[PDB]
Formats: sequence, C-alpha cells, structure tokens
Amino acid sequence: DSRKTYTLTDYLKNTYRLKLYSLRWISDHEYLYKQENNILVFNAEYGNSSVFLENSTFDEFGHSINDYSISPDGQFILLEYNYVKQWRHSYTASYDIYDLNKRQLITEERIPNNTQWVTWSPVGHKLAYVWNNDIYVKIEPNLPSYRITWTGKEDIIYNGITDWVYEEEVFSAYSALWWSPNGTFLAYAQFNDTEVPLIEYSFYSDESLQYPKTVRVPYPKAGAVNPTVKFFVVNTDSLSSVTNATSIQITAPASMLIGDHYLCDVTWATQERISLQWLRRIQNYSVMDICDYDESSGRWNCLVARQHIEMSTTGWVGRFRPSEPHFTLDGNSFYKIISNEEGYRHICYFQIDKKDCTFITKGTWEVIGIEALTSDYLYYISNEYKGMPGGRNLYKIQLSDYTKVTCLSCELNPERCQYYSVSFSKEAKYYQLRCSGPGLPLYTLHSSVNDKGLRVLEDNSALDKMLQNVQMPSKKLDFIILNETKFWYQMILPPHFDKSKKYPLLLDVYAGPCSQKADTVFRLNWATYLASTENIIVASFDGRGSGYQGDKIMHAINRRLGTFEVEDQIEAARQFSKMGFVDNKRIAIWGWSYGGYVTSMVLGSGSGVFKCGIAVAPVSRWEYYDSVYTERYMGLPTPEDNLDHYRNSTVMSRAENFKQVEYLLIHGTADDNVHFQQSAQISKALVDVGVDFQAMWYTDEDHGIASSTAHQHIYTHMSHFIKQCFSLP
Amino acid sequence: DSRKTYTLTDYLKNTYRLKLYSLRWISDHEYLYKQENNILVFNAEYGNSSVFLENSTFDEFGHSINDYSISPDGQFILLEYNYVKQWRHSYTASYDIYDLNKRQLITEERIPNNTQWVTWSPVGHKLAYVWNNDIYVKIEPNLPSYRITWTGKEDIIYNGITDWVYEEEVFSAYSALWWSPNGTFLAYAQFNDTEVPLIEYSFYSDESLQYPKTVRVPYPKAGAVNPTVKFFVVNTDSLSSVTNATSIQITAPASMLIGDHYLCDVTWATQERISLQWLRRIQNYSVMDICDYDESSGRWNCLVARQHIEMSTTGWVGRFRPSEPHFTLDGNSFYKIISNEEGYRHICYFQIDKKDCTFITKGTWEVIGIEALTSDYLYYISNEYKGMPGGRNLYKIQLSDYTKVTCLSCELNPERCQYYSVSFSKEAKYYQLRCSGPGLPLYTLHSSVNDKGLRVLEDNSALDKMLQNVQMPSKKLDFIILNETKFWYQMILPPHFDKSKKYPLLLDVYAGPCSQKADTVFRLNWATYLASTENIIVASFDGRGSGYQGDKIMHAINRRLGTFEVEDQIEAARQFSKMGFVDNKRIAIWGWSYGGYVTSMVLGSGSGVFKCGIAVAPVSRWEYYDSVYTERYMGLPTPEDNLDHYRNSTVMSRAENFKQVEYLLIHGTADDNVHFQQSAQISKALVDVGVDFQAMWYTDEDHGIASSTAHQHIYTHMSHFIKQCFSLP
Ligand SMILES: Cc1cc(N2CCN([C@@H]3CN[C@H](C(=O)N4CCSC4)C3)CC2)n(-c2ccccc2)n1
Ligand SMILES: Cc1cc(N2CCN([C@@H]3CN[C@H](C(=O)N4CCSC4)C3)CC2)n(-c2ccccc2)n1
Ligand SMILES: *[C@@H]1O[C@H](CO)[C@@H](O[C@@H]2O[C@H](CO)[C@@H](O)[C@H](O)[C@H]2NC(C)=O)[C@H](O)[C@H]1NC(C)=O
Ligand SMILES: *[C@@H]1O[C@H](CO)[C@@H](O[C@@H]2O[C@H](CO)[C@@H](O)[C@H](O)[C@H]2NC(C)=O)[C@H](O)[C@H]1NC(C)=O
Ligand SMILES: *[C@@H]1O[C@H](CO)[C@@H](O[C@@H]2O[C@H](CO)[C@@H](O)[C@H](O)[C@H]2NC(C)=O)[C@H](O)[C@H]1NC(C)=O
Ligand SMILES: *[C@@H]1O[C@H](CO)[C@@H](O[C@@H]2O[C@H](CO)[C@@H](O)[C@H](O)[C@H]2NC(C)=O)[C@H](O)[C@H]1NC(C)=O
Ligand SMILES: *[C@@H]1O[C@H](CO)[C@@H](O[C@@H]2O[C@H](CO)[C@@H](O)[C@H](O)[C@H]2NC(C)=O)[C@H](O)[C@H]1NC(C)=O
Ligand SMILES: *[C@@H]1O[C@H](CO)[C@@H](O)[C@H](O)[C@H]1NC(C)=O
Ligand SMILES: *[C@@H]1O[C@H](CO)[C@@H](O)[C@H](O)[C@H]1NC(C)=O
Ligand SMILES: *[C@@H]1O[C@H](CO)[C@@H](O)[C@H](O)[C@H]1NC(C)=O
Ligand SMILES: *[C@@H]1O[C@H](CO)[C@@H](O)[C@H](O)[C@H]1NC(C)=O
Ligand SMILES: *[C@@H]1O[C@H](CO)[C@@H](O)[C@H](O)[C@H]1NC(C)=O
Ligand SMILES: *[C@@H]1O[C@H](CO)[C@@H](O)[C@H](O)[C@H]1NC(C)=O
Ligand SMILES: *[C@@H]1O[C@H](CO)[C@@H](O)[C@H](O)[C@H]1NC(C)=O
Repeated sequence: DSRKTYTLTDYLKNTYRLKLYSLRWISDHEYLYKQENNILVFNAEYGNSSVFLENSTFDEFGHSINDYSISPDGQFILLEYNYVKQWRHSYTASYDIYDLNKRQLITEERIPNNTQWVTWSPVGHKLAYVWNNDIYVKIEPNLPSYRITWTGKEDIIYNGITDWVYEEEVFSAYSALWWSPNGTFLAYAQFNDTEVPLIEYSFYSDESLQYPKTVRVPYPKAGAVNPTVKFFVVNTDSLSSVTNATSIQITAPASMLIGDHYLCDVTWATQERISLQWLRRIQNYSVMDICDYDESSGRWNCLVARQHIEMSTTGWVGRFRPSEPHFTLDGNSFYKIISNEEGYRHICYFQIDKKDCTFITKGTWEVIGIEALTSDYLYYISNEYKGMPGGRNLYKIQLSDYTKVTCLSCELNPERCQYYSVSFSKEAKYYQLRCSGPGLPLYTLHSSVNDKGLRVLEDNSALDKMLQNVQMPSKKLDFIILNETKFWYQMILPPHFDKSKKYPLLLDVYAGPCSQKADTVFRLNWATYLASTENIIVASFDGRGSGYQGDKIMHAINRRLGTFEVEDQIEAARQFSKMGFVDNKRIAIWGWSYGGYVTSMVLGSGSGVFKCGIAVAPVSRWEYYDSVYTERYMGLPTPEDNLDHYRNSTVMSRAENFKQVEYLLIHGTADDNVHFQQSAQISKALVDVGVDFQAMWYTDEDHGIASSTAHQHIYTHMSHFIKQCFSLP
Repeated sequence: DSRKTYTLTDYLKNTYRLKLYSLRWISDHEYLYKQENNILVFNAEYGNSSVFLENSTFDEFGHSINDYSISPDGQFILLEYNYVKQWRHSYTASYDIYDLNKRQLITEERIPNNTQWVTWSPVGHKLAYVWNNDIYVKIEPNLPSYRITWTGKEDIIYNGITDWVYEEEVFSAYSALWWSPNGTFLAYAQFNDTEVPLIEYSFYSDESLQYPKTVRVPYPKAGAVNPTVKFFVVNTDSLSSVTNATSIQITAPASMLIGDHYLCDVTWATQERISLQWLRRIQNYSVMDICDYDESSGRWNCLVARQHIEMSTTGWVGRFRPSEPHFTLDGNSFYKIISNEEGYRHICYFQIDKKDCTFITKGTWEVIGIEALTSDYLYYISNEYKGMPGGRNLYKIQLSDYTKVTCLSCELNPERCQYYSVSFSKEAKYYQLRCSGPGLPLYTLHSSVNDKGLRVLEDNSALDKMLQNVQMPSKKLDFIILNETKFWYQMILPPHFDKSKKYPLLLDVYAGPCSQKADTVFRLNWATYLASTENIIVASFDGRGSGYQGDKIMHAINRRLGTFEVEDQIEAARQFSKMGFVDNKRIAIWGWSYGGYVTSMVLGSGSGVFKCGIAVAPVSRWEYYDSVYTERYMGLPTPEDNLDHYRNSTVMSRAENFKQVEYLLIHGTADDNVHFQQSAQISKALVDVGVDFQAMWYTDEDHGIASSTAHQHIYTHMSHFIKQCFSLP
C-alpha cells in the first residue's frame, strides 16, 4: 500500500473535516440553516429556500457576531457578540436587537453590557435577561425593562442563573428561568451561596499583567456547605399595570425541607400548571410537585394527591439526574423514563393524581430519550436494535395500542448507520435524522405524516472521496463474557490489521458511572492517528458502572468508586493479550477527567499489565471534587457514612506502585472543575516516595485544555511519550 | 581503575561529608564549640577545654531544641524550639530561657509562642524580641517585659523586623533591631507596607486539606508601591512599668525625603554615636548620617557637617548595597570599601567631619571585606594574591604606614589553600582561618601578636583518605581573552581526563550581577557526580557583569540585564567547543534562579551552540521580579526611563527560537521569591508558538526546592534529562 496514513498533523490541523447539517426549526414547516454565512429559510416539504438574512447585513456592524436567535414570532433577531466563555455552559456577551420588519437596529432601551443570559419568550417577542444577578423583563425590545429581583449579589445570590455547581452538575445548563408555554408566567430559581466555601486559583493572563490574579468561585467540595435554593413565579402580563409585581414562591415539600436538598427539574405542563422535582442531598429520594395557579388568590398550589415520589434501593436516582417528564397536551398525564423492576430504563406513563405508572416499553435494553409526543404517537431513542447497547435508533409507539412499535431508523442503511439522534419540527410534522456511525455521518429529512424520506441533506461524499485515498483504521465493536454477563469493547485497528502479528495496545479510558466508550459512532481523533500512522490498537471497554445496559451493571460501583470500574479495565487488558494479537510488553493506558483518575488508579494498582500511562486532568481524591457529583455516587465523607471508602480510594495512597510504570501527568492551571490541586497532590505524593515521572502544566487552560494552541501542544506532547514508551530497540 | 566513581546517590545521600569547625568567640581569649551535642569552651592560647553545657541537661525538656544562644555574660541560655521556616532568613520559633547559676528553667514571664525574633544585648543579658510585629524588652530573663511599640499589624506595620523585600534584598536578614555597644540603647526600624500590592499563590498543604489556601505577601514588583520606613532609638536604661516607652525618631535627610528611598545600613559607632545610610530608590545616590545623643535634649542630632555622600556614575552603589563602615574605638574616623577612580573596590579612610577619604589600598584587584580593626592594623580579605579574582586571602595593613601590607594566609599552604575566610576574637587577639579550597577544607587557629599558627583545628583527614578510594574529578581554573580582557572560567574535569578524547560539556550558569562562578572553592555537588560517573565536563564562566574585577566589567550590564552576560556565556561555550576535547555536538546549559533566566535567554538566542538545557525557577520578565533588586540594575520600567529594555529582555519574546533545542523547565508552586508566574508565562509562550519541551512543577516547594524528597527528585529528573540529551545513536 502506498497511500498516506492519517497523521497527527491531519488530526491537529483538521485536514479531514466532518460536514454537519445544523438546522434550527422555526415552525412546523420551516427551518433555518447557515450557508456561506447567509442565513437561509427552508421549506421542509419541498426543500426550497430563500435568504432570511443576507451575509452582507452586518458588515458595517463593527463587531464580530458570535451567534443569533430569532424571536419565535419572526419579528426580531437577537445578536450576540463580545462573547467570553465562563464555565462549561455559561458565558457573558453583548447584545442588540434587529427589528426584522423595519430592517433597523434598536438603539434605545438596549440590553445592558455584561449581560449573563437572555431568553426569548416561547411565543411572541418578550425577553427575559439576567444582569448583575437580577432578572429583568422587556415586553417590547424597544421599551424599558422591568426589574424582577433586587437581591442579586456577586458570587452570593443568583436569580434566574445557576451558580457553579448547579450549572455543572444539576442542570448542566446556565439559565435558571422557565417561561410558561405562552409567555404569561416567568418561573425562576434563586441560589444562595453565602456559606459555600471558595476554590481559589491563580490566573496569570497575558504577560503584560504584573500581578497574577486570584480567581475565586463558590464551589462546594464533598461534604461541604451547599447552596440553598428558592423557587418563584411572576406573572409577566401584569408588569405594565402594576408597580412592583409580586414573585410568588412555591416552597419545597416538608420531606425536602427536613434537610439539604436540590431543585432538580422544572417543566411547565400547561399555561396554569407547573411541575417541580426536588432531590435530597442524599440523592436516592426525589419528589415531584405539580402546581396549579389559583386565580382568585394569585397563588400556586401543589396538591399532595399529585406529588410523585421516586426512590432507589440499588443506587442513585436517574442516570445522572431524576428523569424529566413529558406532558400530554391537557397536562393531566405525563411520560417519564424510569428504571423498571428488572433494573432497565423504560417509558412509564402517569396520570397526575395516581402514583402508580404503567410501563409502555420493556425488554433487556433501555430507552435513551423521549424525543416528541403528539396526540397519537410518542417518539423515543433506544438501544433495542440487535441487542447493541452502544447502538441508537428512533422508535415510534402508537398511543392507543402499545404493541404497535415501529423502528423509524433501524433499516434505513443498517451497515452504515446504527447511531441516530433526531430533531423534530415544532409540532413534529417533520424530523431530521442525524446518523453518526459506524460509517460517515448522514443527515436526512423525513415527514411524520407518512414516515417517508424526503431527501438527503448531507451525506459526506466529499470527505468519503478524500478518505478512499487514505489508509484508514477500521473499528471493531464486540463483547466478551465475564461471570456470565456481556461487557462491550471497541477497538480502533491499524489498516491491514493482521491477527498473526503482535500489536502494541493503548487502552483509552473514561469509565465513570453511566459512561459508554464502546459504541458505533464514527470518530476522527487522536486514536485515528495512533492506529493509522503508529500501528497501535486503541481499545476502550465498558466494565461495571457503565450505562445503558441496566442497573445491575450501572449501580455495581454504587458507593464504591475506584474499584470495579478500575479492576475491569485491568481485566479488559488481560483479555486483549489472551486474544493473541497484542504485544504483552507494550500495553499503555490513558484517560482524561474521570479517565485520568481510572488510568492513575490502574497505573498505581501494581498489576504489572501496563508499561506506561497518561492522566489528563484527573480526579485524585474524591473529597477534592464537587458535592453534587461525588455525593451522588459516594454519599458523605463522615465516619457514620462512607469516609472509609473516600480515604481508601485516592490516587496518592498508591504512590509506591508507580515505580513499576512510566507516567505522564498533565493538568491545566485554571481548571475550575477538577482543580490543579488534585494533580498537585499526586505529584507531591510521587516525589515523597522518590518516584520519577513526567509532568506538564498548561498555564491558564481549564478542564478542556481546549484552546487551539494548547490543544495541539498536548496531543503533540502525548504522542512523543506514547511513541517513546513503545519504541522498539 | 577499579575504584568506584562519585555517584548520584553519593551526592544525594551525602556519603562524603566535609567536616567543619564552627566556633563562636565569647571573649578575646575563649570560644564555644558544639561537640557531640555538648557545648565546650576553648581557651585559644592552649587549646584546652571545659564543658560549658552537657548535652543531657535538657534530656527531659519536652521538645527537640533547634538552636542555643548563650547570653554574652554566660549566665543564661536561650532555647529555640518549634522552629517554623518563613522566607530565606525569617522564621517563628518558641523560646525558653535557662538560668546557668540557679540551674533551672525560667517559668515566670516566658517569651511568648510564635516569636518572630529575639536577641541578647551585646553585653550582659537584656532581651529584645518581636511578637505580633511589636518590640518588647526584658531587662532580666524572669522580669516582665516592657512593650516598646504598639503599632504592629500583620502584613502592614513591621517594628524591629523586616517586610519581605527588606529581608530578601536590603538587609539580607530578618532583624531590624540594633543594640548599642553596651546595651543602653536599642535602635530599630519600622516598615509600613500599607499600599504595597500582594503577591498571591496557592498552597496545597497535606493531602487532608480539602481546599487549598491562598498565601498573600506584600511584595513590590518592579515599579510598584514600595514599603516606607522610619527609624527610632529608645533608651532601655530608662523604662517604666507604669509609663509607655518613648522612642526618639531620627528622620532621614531632606535629600531622601524628596521621594522614594531606602534605609540600607545601621552601624553603631560608640555608646552615644550611631550611623545610618539611606539609599534613593534610584540606587546611585546614598547618604550616611552620623548622629550623636544629646544628653541635654534627650534627642539624637545628625550634624550636616558629618553627612557622607556616596554616588556612582556608571552603575549602582556598592556590590549589592553601600558597604558598611568600620569605626575606630573613639568613633571619630572609619574605614569603608568604596570604588576608587579606576573602579576597583578599595579601603577608604574617613574622618567623620571631612568630605574626602583617603584610600589605603590600591591596584587592579579588590578588597572583599574588612574583617578586623585595631589601633595598629586593619585586617581584610582580598583577591590580590597572584592576580586571581577567584582566590581569597587574609591581609593586614599597618595603619601608620600604608606601604606595610602583610599577607597572613597566602603562603601557609599554596597548593591546598587559595580561598580563605577568617573569624577574629573579640579584640582581634586571635583569629580562625577557614581554608575551603582548592584542596580539602582546613581550619587553623592563629594569634595576632606575631601571626603564629597555634594549631590545626580540623584538616579533614578522614575524608581525604576516603576520597582516595573514589575516582574524583579534577578542577581546572583558567581564563580566556575577549577584547584584550581576561575573563575566567572553571571546568570540572572527569577522572583520567584525556585531552585527545572528545567530551560532552554542561555549562553551569549563574551570571547575575557581581556573581562569581569561577573560583578556587572545593565543592561536592551535582557537577561532581556528572564529571565522575558520567564523564561530562561542567564548565562555568564569569563574563561581563561578574564581580570582584572592577566596575568596568561589573557595570557593563547596567540598565542592560539579559544582554552581555547572556552573550558572554554563548561566546564562552563557542570557544570551549573549538577546543579539541569538547564534543561540539553535545553542549548543554543549566542554571537556577538568575542562572535559570540566563540559561533560558541563551537557549532562546538562536545561537545554535546548545543542544539542550535546564532552567530551574528562572526569572522570565523583569517586571515580575522585586523592586529593590530589579531597579538597582534596570531602573524604572516607565517609558521615561527604561521600559523598552524591560520589554526587550524577556524569555517570552524568544519562544520561536526554542524550536531547535530540548528544554526542561522546573519551578516550585510555593516560590515566594521568583514566583511560579515566571515559568507559567514561559510555558504559555512556548505553547503559543508550537514548541515542545519538558516540564516539572514541585507542589509547595519554594525557591530552594530544598526539602529532602524534592531535592533528590529534582536532581534525579535533571540527571535523566542530561543523560538522554547526551546519548549517541
Ligand atoms: C447524557 C447526559 C450526560 C450528562 N452529564 C453532564 C454532567 N456530567 C458531569 C459534570 N461534571 C462531572 C465531571 O466533570 N467530573 C466527574 C468526575 S471527574 C470530572 C461530569 C456527567 C454527564 N447529563 C446530564 C447531567 C445532569 C443534568 C443534565 C444532563 N446527561
Ligand atoms: C556577598 C553578598 C551577596 C548578597 N546578596 C544577598 C541577596 N541576593 C539577592 C536576594 N534576592 C535575589 C534573588 O533571589 N534573585 C535575583 C535574580 S533571580 C532571584 C538575589 C543577592 C546577593 N549580599 C548582600 C546583599 C544585600 C545586603 C546584604 C548582603 N552580599
Ligand atoms: C419590589 O418588591 C421587593 C419585595 O417586596 C422589594 O425588595 C425588598 O426591599 C426591602 C427594602 O428595600 C428589603 O429589606 C427586602 O428584603 C426586599 N425583599 C426582596 C425579596 O428583595 C423591592 O424593593 C421592590 N422594588 C421596588 C422598586 O419597589
Ligand atoms: C442567604 O443566606 C443567608 C443565611 O445563610 C441570609 O443571611 C442572613 O439574613 C438574616 C436576615 O434575614 C440575618 O439576620 C443573618 O445574620 C444572615 N446570616 C448570614 C450568615 O449572613 C441571607 O438573607 C440569604 N439571602 C437571601 C435569602 O436573599
Ligand atoms: C396564556 O395563558 C394565560 C394563563 O391562562 C392566559 O391568561 C388568562 O386569560 C384568560 C382569558 O381567557 C383570563 O380569563 C385570565 O384572567 C388570564 N389569567 C391570567 C393569570 O392572566 C392568557 O390569556 C394566555 N395568553 C395568550 C396570549 O394566549
Ligand atoms: C502607614 O502608611 C499609610 C499611608 O500609606 C498611613 O495611612 C494614612 O494615614 C494618614 C494619617 O493618619 C491619612 O491622612 C491617610 O488618609 C492614610 N492613607 C492611607 C492610604 O491609608 C498609615 O497611617 C501609616 N501607618 C503608620 C503607623 O505609620
Ligand atoms: C553605656 O553607655 C551609656 C552611654 O554613655 C552610659 O550611660 C551614661 O552613663 C554616664 C556615666 O558613665 C552617665 O553620666 C549618663 O547620665 C548616662 N547616659 C545615659 C544617656 O544613660 C551607660 O552607663 C553605659 N551602660 C553600661 C551598662 O555600662
Ligand atoms: C455571500 O453570499 C454569496 C452566496 O450566494 C457569495 O457570493 C459569498 O461567498 C457569500 N459569503 C461571504 C461574503 O462570506
Ligand atoms: C417554496 O415553494 C412553494 C411553492 O410550491 C412556496 O409557496 C413557498 O413559499 C416556498 N418557500 C420558500 C421558503 O422559498
Ligand atoms: C438512601 O441511602 C441511605 C444510605 O445509603 C440508606 O440508609 C437509605 O435507607 C436509602 N433509601 C432507600 C429508599 O433505600
Ligand atoms: C586552660 O588552662 C589554664 C591553665 O593553664 C586554665 O586556667 C584555664 O581555665 C583552662 N581553660 C579552659 C577553657 O578549660
Ligand atoms: C505555648 O503553647 C503551649 C501549648 O499550647 C502552652 O502550654 C505554653 O504555655 C505556651 N507558651 C507560652 C510562653 O505562653
Ligand atoms: C500606651 O499607648 C497605647 C497606644 O497609643 C495605648 O493603647 C495604651 O493604652 C497606652 N498605655 C498606657 C499605660 O499609657
Ligand atoms: C542615576 O541614574 C539616572 C538614570 O540613568 C541618571 O540620570 C543619573 O545621572 C544617576 N544619578 C546620579 C546622582 O548620578
């Protein structure tokens, strides 16, 4: 063979690029799509377009525009710029509104600078924005704001936005406001961080800064004091008629009030009915309230007959958070994903005043998500097809006859596409299918009335052509058996793979609870280069604790992080050698984040299986990590709860066993999530026992080490180390 | 040759220890010596001893005593324990006092815990001590203490102790207390750091600390707000237990009060005469005031007729600060090292009320220090012997005839001993010589009356014969010519050095202003292992800006740090590489601190001479370093002064050029001196141009990376690096 391989320059410089089809549905019939930096509107039924916004229109705006969003009624567009990333989801920016009718910018009563979030009402053109930790509402883009809260206080009181931990762990989103479905009410959460301890780290900034600055974030580590939360609803329709419109509190149930708790879900049901879920600090008990506006009293009431209680015997509640409800039009019933009697996650259907739900799906497989609900159908993604827990397909269940279930995606192109996501139009008339593997991604448009394919949106044939002429790795997804249970693994295999030759193996690890590293997604990444150019088999493996294959497996690491998930990676490696195509002298392991911890635990296990390993931004001790995530899996680090296992599960306690391996440790200094602290303590421990290792810090990089230069630097650095570890003299 | 080499373990585990003989003169006739934990008193004339303190006297004391300090009159002993390091000289400790007459510990009115500094008066047994930034005085060990200052305040107001920058740079000590020669008066300085910005960094502590802490130190960076200082004198003979102490302030001369300035020297002349020097923040103007106590007034008066002005046109004043005066018995005249007209540092004789001084020494060589003064002789150390700048000998000059100069150490043992330091008895009747090279250290005792050599104190006999069984490297000290100027170098040469063989070379750099790395001192260090086990030549070179050779060379880097001193190392290496025994393909460079800065600048120079190098705790940008040190050499970083060269002289600007070399960058996270920031900015810059390098941070280590485990770990890592850099294909 004489075609070039997939090299590291190829990966780092993005020579081979995936084409996407990111559309935004503006109605049941139309979607927006960015083409040549023009923004086009598409008729779904026929596939014709017009230009919605010409690429010339903001030439003389004077600012690089970061993003855009159109009022639901089409009359205005919101423009975002001066974007500066905050955490994983949060950022600040400047904003302006362009009147789409008048074809004019709006210059009075403008959204202030340094605004933290902004949302259109779901209908019409109301705006809700958060500035200086307070909520404000405009009825019309050009009119003065109404202030909603007066309590905003930097790092202390958050109205309508999350604090660090609620952003990262609880909502995995920044905003904490929820418009009612026709824009009348605005629901919002308020977070109090007064007694939450601060993480403190240096930020060095450009070299022109003489003194480093101290970044200080309220961040509760395990067992520490948590933010408290309150919930409010204001009637925005009365702001123009009243001076200071009252924010009506809905208090948490008495069974949450008895101690530390969380607000873990907000979902509107109807115009006058909202639902909330709370979760005790011990994350095995949740309560859903369903609350109705009492018109004559102006107050919200949650009838105890409508409360629903979820609880767990074998582990925590939900995959990561208690699962969200989906309401039928009338708000009298709802669908929720919950773990059945066998431990598998399936769709359960509730009436709002009955506690017992009815299961509409079942089997040894799981529903991944509920994607849309019409009067006749519920659409959902699952891994049912062919018993492949790492597969994804779109299903449709007939509401009047549960035995009538159609796979809408399975057989469309079943050699090329086993992993789907979906985007439904506003009332589910159309759906876009997004196939992400095991062949090249494919984007298709479908009409829901007949379930027929309307046209191919993006098929990536341009790329396929280029890839024909490159020695690509292949991928093997399969299982092995242990104690009579299936555990999946995938392998990125060098081109011309030969079962008779002996290959070096790199074990790629994440292995956190409900993770999945063995799937059917097509990826171009570092592993691609390693299999293609360096002839390394890159393996991953879903051992105990992993997701989408049921509770028996997922909860097996309940309260016991740093055990089975760790042993099973080692076991995985023993089984690859046993396959006879793996050089037992050249087994490596590497992981980022949770994977950094597992890699490190495996390297300090004293197993003899691995020659070397790389840990990037690892957890090193569970007490250093955040309360919400750590406590969900570990409980509390108190003598009466689970301290023994917190202390027994640190990387540092294994320092002496790192004498047997070559170790590369890497961490960004401004990592606000897994604090440099945690690698500072691994390195100190290794020094203390006289172990030599390799280290790299990334100045002002966070958990993602995602900046362009640093991204390339870290994969270059790691490549040398892998090659060095494997080099044969 | 079947003998072992001096290995890396040998260096790190101190297999071969230099024996010393540290004594403390107590009179003109006797000294103390710590022998097998016992304290012995020696009579100098005869060499006989008695036991002063038996080691077992405190067997059941409670804690391990860190240090002892006997009152000058021999009645009491101060016991130091609970020693906790602060900066380079500062610490806190606890203290108890033992009465040698009553043979019992004092239990009444003990010195408080966390005492910052304590000192006996130079006669008798008074005590002055600092606690919570205030000065206290005990006339008797058991008597209640009088409080002298009430202004003391953490990180803000310092009485009788220094702030960070005065400790490190100005006094190079922590005390700011000066007893008068018979203990009547106590002179002290007060520092005010109110507007001095804080350096902040993380400290991680032991594993069990859940949240890292932020250390905050008042530290002025180049051009920032400096501390302000005041000077006071209190009569301790007139204290009341009923009235607050009265401190008489001596204000600085008007020509210092016009702007930012420093207090740089305090030296008592008599019982009632004290001298101070003040230095302008632009450190090329200093003035000495001489102030007499006015028995009528109770005030101290500094007659302008007694003011002494010192200035430099080519650089700064004094080697690092203006030199100390050595007064005669009556205090009417004094001796002081100042730069002569040829820019060589020589002894000048001053009358207290006359502007001009008289140089009593002269020549193209320099006086290192004045060590002792009698009515007949001044004893000094100089580098005159054989015009060797890196050698050190003891001389006496006859005060009535300056032509009568006698060398007291030159001829004692020329082959073994070319580097001396001395220690005189109280009245200069006896002196100790410490020879420390080029052969093994040798300690001897002498009498001044006829310069008889009484006896050998310690000759390092054991070690000598130990070393005979090891393949010890040799040291070569020589010079090269650059523009008709002699510049010196040293090479640590491997055993059995073979000039027809080609050796790899490591350039060991410091190169700071007034530095000296080519000398005759005998050292057992990293370079020793390198030459002996690894057969690497380790060279050091003293180029422009190096000290002890006149201001023509020392001042060449004035306002121009990171130029000639960097250029000169490259040229040295260049020249070394053209010698026949140097492998021009294997030349490395390393430095710590200022040498880390030079190493990095050299590596970024684009010279092509060096294949690899190591920088430990380097300065990277002069604006990050402290004011006193940096401004002395660079002036102010304003466009009206020397900003451009502050910006021309960064490691960061040279990042591109690292592309062609292998670089290891190492720094401790708790470095209060050269802040981690300096390396964080280096790392970021290399990341930004795409240059691979190696790195190592040391959690909670400071500038010395000196804790036993970190020490062994750093040298282990560096050894691995150098060996890898020097391996052939
Ligand atoms: C399919 C999916 C994945 C996740 N998450 C997002 C949060 N994520 C954690 C956020 N912080 C954690 C983290 O960063 N570490 C944990 C231990 S090592 C570092 C992961 C796990 C996956 N969510 C989710 C979780 C909570 C609310 C909504 C969605 N849903
Ligand atoms: C023979 C000698 C050496 C020094 N010094 C001590 C202080 N030292 C500086 C203290 N901080 C500096 C430092 O640590 N860096 C400077 C450049 S990189 C880091 C060195 C230089 C030599 N002194 C001295 C200086 C001032 C007062 C009294 C004595 N005398
Ligand atoms: C709108 O109403 C709120 C609540 O009634 C007012 O906020 C209160 O103001 C008082 C005194 O200023 C504080 O002591 C209370 O704690 C505040 N309560 C809350 C919930 O913030 C607010 O001032 C009103 N706004 C206007 C413009 O009148
Ligand atoms: C956020 O929480 C703190 C308590 O954790 C509240 O602060 C207290 O407020 C009362 C007045 O109602 C004071 O008397 C207390 O002394 C305060 N305690 C502390 C610890 O500061 C604060 O009001 C809360 N903020 C809200 C709800 O906006
Ligand atoms: C959105 O839903 C709200 C909530 O029901 C509607 O507000 C009510 O409108 C009816 C008119 O039929 C009145 O009887 C009630 O007094 C209103 N209640 C409140 C609290 O405002 C609102 O009309 C709907 N808005 C739109 C645009 O359809
Ligand atoms: C230490 O210095 C600060 C100034 O740096 C002094 O504070 C000033 O005090 C004067 C008189 O009391 C006031 O007029 C100023 O407003 C203060 N300035 C600032 C910036 O605080 C402080 O008093 C000094 N302390 C001592 C003991 O000398
Ligand atoms: C140390 O020297 C001081 C300063 O001269 C002595 O104090 C003076 O002593 C004389 C007698 O010799 C008295 O007439 C003065 O009134 C004293 N002056 C002051 C300012 O106190 C002191 O006696 C000496 N101290 C010791 C312990 O010998
Ligand atoms: C703007 O619009 C047209 C697409 O029809 C094209 O000429 C141009 O490439 C577009 N893109 C720009 C100006 O970035
Ligand atoms: C697409 O074509 C139809 C005609 O069949 C027309 O009515 C519709 O408005 C067109 N839509 C767009 C977005 O161009
Ligand atoms: C929730 O967890 C705690 C401790 O793990 C346990 O004692 C409690 O009974 C649990 N609740 C349920 C319903 O199992
Ligand atoms: C040394 O010897 C002399 C006797 O000649 C004696 O007086 C003196 O006290 C002795 N000194 C010591 C320190 O033991
Ligand atoms: C220092 O602390 C110890 C133990 O806490 C205490 O017993 C002792 O009295 C203290 N020392 C002084 C001088 O107060
Ligand atoms: C001495 O002065 C200080 C501060 O000025 C004051 O706090 C203290 O009360 C005074 N004490 C006496 C006894 O005068
Ligand atoms: C001190 O240095 C400055 C700045 O280079 C210079 O202008 C001046 O001549 C010097 N001061 C004296 C008193 O020589």
